Amino acid sequence: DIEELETKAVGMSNDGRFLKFDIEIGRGSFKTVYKGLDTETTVEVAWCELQDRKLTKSERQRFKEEAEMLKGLQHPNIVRFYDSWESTVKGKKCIVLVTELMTSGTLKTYLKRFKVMKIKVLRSWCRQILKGLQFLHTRTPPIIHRDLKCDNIFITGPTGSVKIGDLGLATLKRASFAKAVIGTPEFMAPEMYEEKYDESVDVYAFGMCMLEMATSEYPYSECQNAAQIYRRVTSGVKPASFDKVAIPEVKEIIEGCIRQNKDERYSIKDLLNHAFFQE
Ligand SMILES: COc1ccc(OC)c2[nH]c(=O)c(CCNC(=O)c3ccccc3I)cc12
Repeated sequence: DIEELETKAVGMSNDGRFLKFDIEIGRGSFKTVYKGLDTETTVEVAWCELQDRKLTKSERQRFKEEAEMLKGLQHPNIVRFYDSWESTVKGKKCIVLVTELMTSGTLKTYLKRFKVMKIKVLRSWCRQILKGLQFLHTRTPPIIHRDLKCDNIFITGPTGSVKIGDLGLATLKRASFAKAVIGTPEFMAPEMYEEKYDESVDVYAFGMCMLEMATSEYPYSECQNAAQIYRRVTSGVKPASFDKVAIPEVKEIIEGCIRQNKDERYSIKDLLNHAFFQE
């Protein structure tokens, strides 16, 4: 039986396999994450509650389909996905995901704490992300992340590896939607503003992640809103921070990755083959 010495169980999956605990693990955007338990296995999981929002019919179906496909997936540099379903308690409805639990939190958090990365760490972590992306891209059908950022790359441990999270949630990003000016303005790949993407959207995102890691700032901080950024991205204007990359080989890789024309970008295969990533 579950002892509730400090923490009460406050929710369950339909079959009661998964339990939610009233310990919040983290908050970001349109989700809160709780400590959970897989009672089959006695293994702690993340109980992620996505903000109550009305989804369109298409969004609901895209998501349930993509979720299914995540279910079996196991790779060192991917955060495992277990299940998801609609949930309510009192007056609040939400989507729950149960996933592997990453208690060391995000790359973003780390980069906020440690503003100078060692080349060795940048090399090894960027490589892991690429292995992750390559695993996704080679599923059947291929899984494209579509919203990769430091905010959804997770560290296993201060000296551990990284794992890509946020799998499948891009389906609920309203990339083509008008949106409120709040928080730091975001960019995306040129073609992604109109959702005409393929695997190369992840390459662009990867390059921007690498840039952020190398410079320790979010690209395009010189812009006040996402409209300004849009105009730059879709006109080939790089973020100021590009010019602050100290190390020639890193700058080259980033440059290969963040090209305006998606067809001109490095492939993942290229990148894993590159001297920089070949020790
Ligand atoms: C969401 O915000 C946080 C803030 C802080 C965290 O740790 C301090 C988090 N740890 C997690 O395991 C998680 C959940 C990780 N799981 C995933 O990202 C994931 C993986 C596959 C499919 C879907 C997903 I919301 C979130 C988290």
